[PDB]
Amino acid sequence: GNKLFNIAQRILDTNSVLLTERGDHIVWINNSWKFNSEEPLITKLILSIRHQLPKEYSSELLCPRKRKTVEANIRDMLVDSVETDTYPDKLPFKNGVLDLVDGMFYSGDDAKKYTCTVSTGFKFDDTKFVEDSPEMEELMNIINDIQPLTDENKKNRELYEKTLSSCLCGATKGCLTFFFGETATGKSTTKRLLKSAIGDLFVETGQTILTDVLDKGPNPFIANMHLKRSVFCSELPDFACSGSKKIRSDNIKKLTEPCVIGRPCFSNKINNRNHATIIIDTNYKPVFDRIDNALMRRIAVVRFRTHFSQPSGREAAENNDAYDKVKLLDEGLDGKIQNNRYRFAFLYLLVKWYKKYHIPIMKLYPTPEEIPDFAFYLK
Amino acid sequence: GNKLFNIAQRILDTNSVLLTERGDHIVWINNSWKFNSEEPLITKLILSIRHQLPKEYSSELLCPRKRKTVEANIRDMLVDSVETDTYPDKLPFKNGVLDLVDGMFYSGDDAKKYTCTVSTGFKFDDTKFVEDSPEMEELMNIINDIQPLTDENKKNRELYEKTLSSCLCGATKGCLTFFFGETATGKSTTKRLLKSAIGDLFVETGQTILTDVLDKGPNPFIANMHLKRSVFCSELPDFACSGSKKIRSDNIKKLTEPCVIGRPCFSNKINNRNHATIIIDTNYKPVFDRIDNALMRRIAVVRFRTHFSQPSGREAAENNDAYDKVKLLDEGLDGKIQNNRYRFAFLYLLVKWYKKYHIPIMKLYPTPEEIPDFAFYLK
Amino acid sequence: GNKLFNIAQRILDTNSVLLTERGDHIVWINNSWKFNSEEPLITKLILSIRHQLPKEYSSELLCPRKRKTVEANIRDMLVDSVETDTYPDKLPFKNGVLDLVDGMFYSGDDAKKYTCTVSTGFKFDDTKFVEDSPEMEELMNIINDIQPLTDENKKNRELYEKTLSSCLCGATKGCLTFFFGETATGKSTTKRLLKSAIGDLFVETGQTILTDVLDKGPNPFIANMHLKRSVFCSELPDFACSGSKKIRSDNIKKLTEPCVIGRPCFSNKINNRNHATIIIDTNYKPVFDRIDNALMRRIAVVRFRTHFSQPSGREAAENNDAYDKVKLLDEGLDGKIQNNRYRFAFLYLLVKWYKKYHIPIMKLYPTPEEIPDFAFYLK
Amino acid sequence: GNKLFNIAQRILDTNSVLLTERGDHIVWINNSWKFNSEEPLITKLILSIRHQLPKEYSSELLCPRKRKTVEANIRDMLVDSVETDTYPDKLPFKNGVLDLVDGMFYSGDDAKKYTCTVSTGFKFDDTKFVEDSPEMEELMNIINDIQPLTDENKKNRELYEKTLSSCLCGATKGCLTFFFGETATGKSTTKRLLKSAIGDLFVETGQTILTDVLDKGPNPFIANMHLKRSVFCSELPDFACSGSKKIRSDNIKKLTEPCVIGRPCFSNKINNRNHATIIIDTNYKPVFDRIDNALMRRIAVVRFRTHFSQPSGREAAENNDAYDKVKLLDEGLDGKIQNNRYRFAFLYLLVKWYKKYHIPIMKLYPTPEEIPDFAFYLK
DNA sequence: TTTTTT
Ligand SMILES: Nc1ncnc2c1ncn2[C@@H]1O[C@H](COP(=O)(O)OP(=O)(O)OP(=O)(O)O)[C@@H](O)[C@H]1O
Ligand SMILES: Nc1ncnc2c1ncn2[C@@H]1O[C@H](COP(=O)(O)OP(=O)(O)OP(=O)(O)O)[C@@H](O)[C@H]1O
Ligand SMILES: Nc1ncnc2c1ncn2[C@@H]1O[C@H](COP(=O)(O)OP(=O)(O)OP(=O)(O)O)[C@@H](O)[C@H]1O
Ligand SMILES: Nc1ncnc2c1ncn2[C@@H]1O[C@H](COP(=O)(O)OP(=O)(O)O)[C@@H](O)[C@H]1O
Ligand SMILES: [Mg+2]
Ligand SMILES: [Mg+2]
Ligand SMILES: [Mg+2]
Repeated sequence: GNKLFNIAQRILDTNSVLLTERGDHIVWINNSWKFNSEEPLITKLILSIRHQLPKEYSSELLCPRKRKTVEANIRDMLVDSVETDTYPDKLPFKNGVLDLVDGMFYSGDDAKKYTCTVSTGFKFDDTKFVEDSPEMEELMNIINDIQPLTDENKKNRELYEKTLSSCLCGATKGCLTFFFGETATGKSTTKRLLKSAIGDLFVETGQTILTDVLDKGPNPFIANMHLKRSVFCSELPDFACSGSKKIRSDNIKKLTEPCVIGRPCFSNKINNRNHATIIIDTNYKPVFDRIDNALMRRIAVVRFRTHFSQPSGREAAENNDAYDKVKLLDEGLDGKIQNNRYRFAFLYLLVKWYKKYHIPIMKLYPTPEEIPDFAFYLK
Repeated sequence: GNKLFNIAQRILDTNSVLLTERGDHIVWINNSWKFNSEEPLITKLILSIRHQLPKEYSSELLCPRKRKTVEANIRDMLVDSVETDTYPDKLPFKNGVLDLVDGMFYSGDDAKKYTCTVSTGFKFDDTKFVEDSPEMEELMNIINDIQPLTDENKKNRELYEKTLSSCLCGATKGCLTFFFGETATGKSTTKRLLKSAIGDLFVETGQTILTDVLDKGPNPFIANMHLKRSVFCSELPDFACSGSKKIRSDNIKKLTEPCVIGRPCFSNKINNRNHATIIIDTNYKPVFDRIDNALMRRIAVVRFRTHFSQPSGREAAENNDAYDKVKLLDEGLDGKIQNNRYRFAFLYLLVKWYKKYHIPIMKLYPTPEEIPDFAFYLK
Repeated sequence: GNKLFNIAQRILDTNSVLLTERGDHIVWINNSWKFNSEEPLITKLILSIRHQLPKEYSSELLCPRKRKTVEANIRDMLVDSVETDTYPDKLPFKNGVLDLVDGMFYSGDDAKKYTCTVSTGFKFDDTKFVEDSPEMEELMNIINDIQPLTDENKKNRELYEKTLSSCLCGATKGCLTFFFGETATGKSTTKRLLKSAIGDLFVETGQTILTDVLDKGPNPFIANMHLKRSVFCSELPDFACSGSKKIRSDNIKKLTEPCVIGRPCFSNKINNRNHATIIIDTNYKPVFDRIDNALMRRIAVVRFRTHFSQPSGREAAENNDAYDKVKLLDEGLDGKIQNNRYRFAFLYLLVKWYKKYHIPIMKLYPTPEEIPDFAFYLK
Repeated sequence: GNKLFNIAQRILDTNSVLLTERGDHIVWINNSWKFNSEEPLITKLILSIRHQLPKEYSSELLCPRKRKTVEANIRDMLVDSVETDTYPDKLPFKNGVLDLVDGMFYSGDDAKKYTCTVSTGFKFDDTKFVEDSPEMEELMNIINDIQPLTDENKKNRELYEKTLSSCLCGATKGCLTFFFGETATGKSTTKRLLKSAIGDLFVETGQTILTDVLDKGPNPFIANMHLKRSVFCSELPDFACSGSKKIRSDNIKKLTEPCVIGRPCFSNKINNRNHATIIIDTNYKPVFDRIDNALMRRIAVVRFRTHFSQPSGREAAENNDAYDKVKLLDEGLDGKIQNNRYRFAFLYLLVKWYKKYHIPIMKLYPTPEEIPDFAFYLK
């Protein structure tokens, strides 16, 4: 019958268009699933895939109204919804998905059955994903400077590696990590390194998600954690002064389930999938309002005890108590981190740690033996 | 006359399009009633049903403009409205509806008179609906290790079975159930098992539906309860501190009526049908602003008294009063629960329980003798 | 000359389309005046009336574009508006209009001169409108159980009958009736019986109209009171505690006028005709911010003093003060009420009460000898 | 084959239209990367570029329908997102981008590869960018008057020059500078000079961003800092009064990060780029809530020691202990400053200073030894 | 303030 109907049937046969649960129409272009709500991408996919059709059918696919007719025919054939993000050991990129169980990097048709929606936003460069490189040497030097691998800092180093590496798998975690340390110790440098490593799967929200009710009214901070694999809560304010609200234990206990409750502005969606590895950048000891067994089993803390300073404050840092080693500060480090110099090296280090630690199963274990408030309860 | 008008008349003769009370246009495709408020589905139904018409009539159902013309013709014939979800003991799936009185599964045109708008979303596979299976044995062991069938725990076990089986019927209930218990006991595991069992007929709202006014302004947390067969209000906070809002008895009174008043954003419809078995996952025993007879007969409480722990703190938990039986924590249990492995077995168990308990008639009976606050008013 | 203009003139000459003061376009199809905002029914009317036209004109009336053109022609002829709903003693049904002065039921064009906009939503069947029937006996027994016809309960019985029967007349009532009583007495049963009786002339709204202003912003809770003949506001909160807002006498005084000010979303029509009988289901004596004689002549109270109980707690209820009679609860009553078993019987009883009471003139009256707050001002 | 498709290809491959990460389209007309979300400038670009095509292609760019078709065809070719504002050493004007490495100024296609979004708002005129001019001499006299270049005031002079010159590059600053001085000293003079120099890349808001939280509710002051290169904080109230708000340290720590978290009204985007130099205009010694080493490395203070007054209080100014030199006040300065008589002269001075100081890298240093509150902790 | 708008 109609020629454009055959075009729609052929586009549907290759299985490039899917109907999601939320009602969006995800397409498959440039080896990455993409979607949008205000402007659907069906016509973009049609024009892109034009080339893979027979000769007499390609020339028919240039007039915009014919493309619109093909899209209208396509939209009348998608009746069944398909769920997304069911594989929790994959790291999708802009040109494929990097498998984590064995380090292979699929692309094209091979990297298609893993229906991943979110993506890092940048392509994968296999040349720089090699272990031996000067960038790897510099990165290893920096990592060892931040967390020295001595015997007194063994369990701390293992916890640091495990927590940092947990930011790759897209599963649900069950513990919160506190980056405790003094001033100018390396927390923000680690944050920026991780952000450059994973890219789009990393958001930074405010402290409001910890001490305020997250049910009444809109709360876009909760709504922006949808399908993210890492969330940072930086600069926790001190509580030694008055007027500062305590950390609600209910909020912590509500941030470790596969579905958190919260809605964005002007919308009615109230369910958010929770794949986030929540890390809190603090400067002082945290204080809570209620303490019980249900809270002490969901808290972990790693300590940074290496101070980077200038020659001016060398004697001040040497005689301090919160530091165990003093090192020379560097100026170009903060400069060339944003330029994505240690990106692929850190990615390789993270995947190596992931395959070393979480290969059978991924899980985080609380360490409540470090907080004095919980040390009192260790009765 | 116009051949398109004949097409519309033939489509209407098959009784596939219906005009519901709220003003939607439900269709009948893939053995399930579907509807969407944003985009109509009449064109999809026309395209899908083009096959059941003579050969000369099929060729006109290909051009989208003709399909829109037929949709416009159909929309000007539905004058009289009908109501949906009149039978409360039928479970609608994505490819049929399963009867609950005798376990018979209907499909096709036979499963059409029961106008069930809602659906679980996943198809029915009778090959996995049998009693003999290793999955059934594992699920039975898990259930018996969560709520043991000893003599001391007989009434609690039967109340647990009754409450869980009540999540299948499609009529109004009259009791709120609290899943009271200590930490690491088996509450969230039961919640996730039920979610895997009943699929999409299971929503999770915040605690604002309990300690806040649900009338003024928008409130999608109430508007999403429309025709839901189960509702969870998880993770209740403690009320022994300051500024802790008590549970308003007015909300509890309202949540047990056939109509719950509340509207979503950008809409005018304010009435919502209530089919939900409200279950609250709490950790401390609740306290209300006032206690009276009208609140005495609308609350039931079950107890979970089996702690799961790792060999680390085994003796620390064995020396506690809050537990009656200590077992070993299993890691992969949640991993294979999220994969929907114990879905159909638990569905079969739920059907068996419902047929054992509520087959003559369905009702829930309160247990007010569990709350010390309620105990004082009868002391 | 033109042809579609002749068809439009013929349609208008039959006097089937009218323009209201609010600016709507009411349509006379299937023996009922219908109207809707989202979907204009003029095309539906054209398609329905196609049958009573000359044959050479009927075939022209099948293309949707031609129907749209005829609708556009019709919309440009209605220059003068016509008032609606001026007869206050008519009950409009889905298949005609039932009189309330002599019990006769008109149909067809005879029941067209009464411009009735709203409708009950269900058809009228004279087969079940008889006096002798087992359902009538059951309903009479239930009514006598809820309100015994004793000498001490004589005035309350007649006030209850008058208040229930006042929900049929489409005029303005200047009194608010309170359903004051203790738990498990039968207020909800009466509400459900009334709802099954009248049908769509019954709206339930939240308590936000009694404790919050009804002017600021959109307020569909008040905007849905337009031409509704009954309004119920159950689950009245207690006020003995702190933080409970008292009932504003301003709202009560404003709700007793033939025009309440309130607007729905997406509209500018802020005038609402009040034909409702406001009834409140309460369990405590209501309180207000201030008490005055102007609030005295608008409030009436009936008392429910028949506790229904299961055999488990028969003795405890028998030893109570706030009850005068204890009976056995029936589980199937609420189940079979939802099936509209006692619909036409209660309709006939209400018609009989209306013919007995309000035939000369209809007016509600206050009983200020019930509320202790008002008894203070009578001291 | 097709003819408009080749036109769209020619428009695309010349790299004139680009897609941003937020979903908007930026075009290139009038030598500026302007964009509008409501008015698409694609048609304007097509009609402007029609001159650079063969004579047989121009005739098809006259019908508005054909230009709309070309726009629609172009919109279906932008698949990959492009990030903007990556070069931190380019100052964008309205008619081109001025480089800072060598002082050369580009325009047209040259100043196009640098995807600059924001702009100063005024055109660049090379004829007024000379080194010798009466405006240069008057401006140099003013600058030497406000900050005398004595050996007692050498470090302060160069620190002032560095802080002023830092307001050109688009990197991320890491220090806050206090323009602490007495009244009528010349702080507003420098503010107005800078505002005339850089124009649109300069905003001034209230002091609330220093004594308030930055997470609760909306914060339009944060959304105003997006891609701004200089922020001036004036009208700082005295703190030695009663109940005066204290400068919150947490705001200072959160205001020096590459991304500040905060959402504007009615919006959901919570991330913001921090390219702005923060200069605070106080009058007295600032007091904070808490002093710690984390606040020691984010504070810089310059001193103004030249008072201006009329001969009225000449002896009072000459005898005051807080000044170092007093001169005669001028009235026409604020007249010709608002007429931008010292616009390009100050710009050239700023460019010279930037080339002198921050040509290898950009970095601002703190100076903790200028406030006694910070001299207390020398122990 | 948001929602409502628009
Ligand atoms: N391995 C390293 N080698 C050289 N310099 C380093 C190294 N790690 C960090 N630095 C530098 O030392 C400083 C450490 O800053 P850091 O990231 O600890 O700050 P922060 O966590 O934001 O501080 P605070 O807790 O005071 O707010 C930075 O100037 C950084 O460039
Ligand atoms: N029968 C079983 N055998 C072994 N492990 C089990 C069994 N049932 C549950 N578990 C595991 O024991 C743990 C119990 O955790 P659960 O989700 O029940 O906690 P919870 O009731 O939500 O806790 P809290 O009150 O602290 O929030 C889970 O890891 C679950 O997988
Ligand atoms: N005549 C009757 N005989 C037997 N049972 C009856 C009779 N009338 C009502 N009932 C039953 O008694 C119960 C009355 O409960 P109902 O919901 O009417 O109480 P209520 O007064 O609204 O309660 P509350 O104010 O506490 O919410 C229902 O189960 C109803 O079916
Ligand atoms: N170098 C100068 N030469 C002439 N007049 C000056 C000079 N510096 C400041 N003034 C005059 O002093 C007046 C007030 O100075 P102002 O910039 O307001 O000081 P502050 O910023 O401390 O309030 C201005 O109107 C300006 O004309
Ligand atoms: Mg840092
Ligand atoms: Mg739990
Ligand atoms: Mg009630």
